[PDB]
Amino acid sequence: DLRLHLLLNTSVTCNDGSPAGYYLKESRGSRRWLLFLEGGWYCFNRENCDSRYDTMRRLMSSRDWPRTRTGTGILSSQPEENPYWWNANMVFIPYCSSDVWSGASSKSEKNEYAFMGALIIQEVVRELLGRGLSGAKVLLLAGSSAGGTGVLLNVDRVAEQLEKLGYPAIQVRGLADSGWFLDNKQYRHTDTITAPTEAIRRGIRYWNGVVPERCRRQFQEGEEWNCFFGYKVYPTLRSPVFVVQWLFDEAQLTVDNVHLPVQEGLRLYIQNLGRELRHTLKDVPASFAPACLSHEIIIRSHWTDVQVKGTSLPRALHCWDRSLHTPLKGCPVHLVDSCPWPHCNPSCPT
Ligand SMILES: CC(=O)NCCc1c[nH]c2ccc(F)cc12
Ligand SMILES: CC(=O)NCCc1c[nH]c2ccc(F)cc12
Ligand SMILES: *[C@@H]1O[C@H](CO)[C@@H](O)[C@H](O)[C@H]1NC(C)=O
Repeated sequence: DLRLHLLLNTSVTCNDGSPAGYYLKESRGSRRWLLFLEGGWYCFNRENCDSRYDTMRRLMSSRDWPRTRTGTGILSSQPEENPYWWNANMVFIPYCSSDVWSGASSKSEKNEYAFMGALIIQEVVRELLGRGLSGAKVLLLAGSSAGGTGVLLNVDRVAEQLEKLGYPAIQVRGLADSGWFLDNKQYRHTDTITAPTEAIRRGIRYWNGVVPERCRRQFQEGEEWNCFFGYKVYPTLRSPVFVVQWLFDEAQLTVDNVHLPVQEGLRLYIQNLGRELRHTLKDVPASFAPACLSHEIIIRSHWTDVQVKGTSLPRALHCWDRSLHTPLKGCPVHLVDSCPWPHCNPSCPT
């Protein structure tokens, strides 16, 4: 089990001003550290955040968090469940800032909520350095869904923080799961429920959201929403990043207004979505993109079962490690399906 630690700097807070925190399991015979960012949508105005506080409060507050959590999937310490990194030091960082891990604003006389996702990551890293992270050789920043986009927004900031603090030997890398979205034309179009790009644009202003500096300089003021889309922010990053994304991701289809007898118009829409996603990954050398309709993530216990071209995700991640010690015989790292319909890969989740 991973044990809860609330942040010693209690000014770094969840939405309601309670302290943020992290869950930790140490592995004293290991110099590898895995820091995982939880997901769970976001909120972008007072009324929408007030609703989230009533029925999704664990994503806005630490008041009700449990003392322990069990590590699963890539966070498991059992080699049978986690062939990749079972002996690593494991860290799970709860998502309680509702800002896609981008915020840097405190609760004040003008702000009903605090949005501190970017500062939470920095404070966790700072406090772990006194608990053994100072001895690491690799820090893998991973995350799923909103946490996967959070990896893209924050991995280079962690690298810069460790360099400025005096630890240039720690190699910082990223693993972004299910956070690589397209700002595409929707299948049907039209408050909250009526487009993601406009909700993110309003969110950034509400949260005082921050994006990586090279991407910010490309798109400039007012246009920072572009950096929340993987295919636009990825080329600006310097740390190595491995991208995991279903070709027919369920969250992508939901915001495209698709809810699964499929007739011709919808058939062509779904096929075009898969081809566009595959196209965005052509110049991403470390990636895993199966032709499945799914919302499942890499902290699930059966994450080892899916394969692309006969290679599982734990294997591809192992080959990525070897590559960062020119392709490797029988040890591939770029794995993108080419078949054009959900479940054309027989290994897709049931
Ligand atoms: C599903 C969707 O709306 N995707 C387009 C907006 C977007 C970009 N990165 C995200 C991370 C989490 C999230 F909830 C949304 C986003
Ligand atoms: C997932 C998501 O937010 N897609 C919508 C992006 C969008 C906003 N305005 C548009 C106008 C034309 C177009 F092709 C796309 C757009
Ligand atoms: C706590 O964190 C905030 C936000 O990063 C920082 O400004 C402040 O200096 C920190 N306090 C201490 C005592 O380290």
